[PDB]
Amino acid sequence: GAPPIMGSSVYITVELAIAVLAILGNVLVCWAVWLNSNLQNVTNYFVVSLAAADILVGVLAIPFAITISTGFCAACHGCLFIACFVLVLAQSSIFSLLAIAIDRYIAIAIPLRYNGLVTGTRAAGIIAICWVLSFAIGLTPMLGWNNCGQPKEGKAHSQGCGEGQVACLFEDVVPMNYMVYFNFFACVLVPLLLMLGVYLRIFAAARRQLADLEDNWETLNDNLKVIEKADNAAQVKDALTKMRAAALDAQKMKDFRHGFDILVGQIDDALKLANEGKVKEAQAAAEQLKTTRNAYIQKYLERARSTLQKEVHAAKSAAIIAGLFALCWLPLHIINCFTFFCPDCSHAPLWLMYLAIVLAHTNSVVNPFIYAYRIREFRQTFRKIIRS
Ligand SMILES: CC(C)CCC[C@@H](C)[C@H]1CC[C@H]2[C@H]3CC=C4C[C@@H](O)CC[C@]4(C)[C@@H]3CC[C@]12C
Ligand SMILES: CC(C)CCC[C@@H](C)[C@H]1CC[C@H]2[C@H]3CC=C4C[C@@H](O)CC[C@]4(C)[C@@H]3CC[C@]12C
Ligand SMILES: CC(C)CCC[C@@H](C)[C@H]1CC[C@H]2[C@H]3CC=C4C[C@@H](O)CC[C@]4(C)[C@@H]3CC[C@]12C
Ligand SMILES: CCCCCCCC/C=C\CCCCCCCC(=O)OC[C@H](O)CO
Ligand SMILES: Nc1nc(NCCc2ccc(O)cc2)nc2nc(-c3ccco3)nn12
Ligand SMILES: CCCCCCCC/C=C\CCCCCCCC(=O)O
Repeated sequence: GAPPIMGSSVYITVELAIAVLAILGNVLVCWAVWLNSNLQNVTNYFVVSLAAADILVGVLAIPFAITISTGFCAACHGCLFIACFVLVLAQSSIFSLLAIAIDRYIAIAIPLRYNGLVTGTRAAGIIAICWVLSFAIGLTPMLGWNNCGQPKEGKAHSQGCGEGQVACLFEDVVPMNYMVYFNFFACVLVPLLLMLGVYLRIFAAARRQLADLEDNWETLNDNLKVIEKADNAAQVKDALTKMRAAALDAQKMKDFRHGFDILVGQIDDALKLANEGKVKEAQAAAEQLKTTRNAYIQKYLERARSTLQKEVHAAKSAAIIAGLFALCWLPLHIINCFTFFCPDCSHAPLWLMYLAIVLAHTNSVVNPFIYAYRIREFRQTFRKIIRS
């Protein structure tokens, strides 16, 4: 048996390394948002919320993890706080991730109302509630759902703890049914599945809005080709009737309104010519539609197409952040599941336990790199602060 202090030294060094990067990179996220007013959205108030969570992983949770791993003697309820605080920060991150996803769904589904419905004063109120909830969920073991009432007292006498003290060890004070049923299933897993559903709807609503754009556009010019080589006023009538409905449908800030005002007006004129039975001047009236289409309607088709692609790109960035949360945190939860559901199994070896803790802490480093690579306003603000 190698002296514990040697493997301890690898663990502590790595933890300290991670804390440094967690703090630095996430202090940069918060500086960027404060400086650049382009970055002050309700979306970014939640990303600053989870940057705060990540900062406190490095300043508090990682120091707590280092000391919990020693088994130091302590009063059991003080042990519980050291051991559970990180669950507060984990829960806060889940709420922030959930909020961002809901915000990005509102953005894409009802852009009309978004600015009305979502505002930075209520966002701040939502964030405070979420932290309070996060202390409640994460510090529930201290309200009585703990193992303090039954100390492993042979382990306490071996390390020579004083009376009322335990050897502070996570799986000794925190019950595993809390961790698996209440923490993992209800408080982590259920919210993640909800996130998964929100993102599914977002990509669905963007995909079928693009289809509706391209449908209305193809409806516009096929009707035109029908008008073109028509026979009577009755068929010209139909293919402008389908154009105008498609115009009003596609319509749903000043040069855009012109473009359609001319378009439906041009249609409307060809319509009455058709009704009065003059076919070929109804045709001729309908092909300067072609002029308005090229000068106006397709710059609308294109910049609307350009904006949906930005919103999907922004929603895929947010999705990556949530996915990396799940990746970094699931192994620990899965190991607790084995520990709890299979008492016939050998406990996961100690080195794997610490690999899983280290991997969960690593999540506190990744997000700043995700912003810098994937959202240009963040990346250029990062550059501006760094060089200055
Ligand atoms: C705002 C920030 C800077 C303050 C951080 C407060 C932390 C470091 C404080 C608050 C509660 C503290 C202790 C709570 C009670 C106990 C039980 C005792 O037997 C050993 C010390 C121990 C385990 C704690 C030590 C650290 C402690 C956790
Ligand atoms: C990418 C992420 C989400 C998947 C992570 C899969 C990991 C966490 C899975 C894969 C294989 C797993 C277990 C394989 C079998 C053993 C031996 C058993 O006595 C304790 C659990 C233990 C030690 C494993 C626990 C963790 C386990 C390592
Ligand atoms: C990954 C997301 C989508 C769902 C999480 C699935 C979890 C709950 C699933 C995946 C693998 C599962 C089990 C793998 C095999 C065993 C050994 C058995 O003796 C007790 C159940 C146990 C220990 C697992 C229980 C929980 C289990 C870990
Ligand atoms: C805002 C920024 C401020 C930064 C804040 C720094 C965070 C505190 C660091 C580590 C806390 C862990 C300390 C707990 C270790 C206590 C050990 C102990 O209690 O020794 C008792 C002995 O074993 C017999 O009782
Ligand atoms: N099971 C567990 N253990 C620990 N630390 C104890 C690692 C260990 C496990 C067994 C042992 O005999 C000595 C040490 N931290 C832990 N953190 C979590 C956790 C936090 C959030 C989700 O899981 N689980 N967890
Ligand atoms: C920006 C400020 C960050 C504050 C971090 C403070 C650094 C402390 C580092 C690790 C503390 C580990 C304490 C060791 C536990 C006690 C040992 C024992 O009781 O046996």
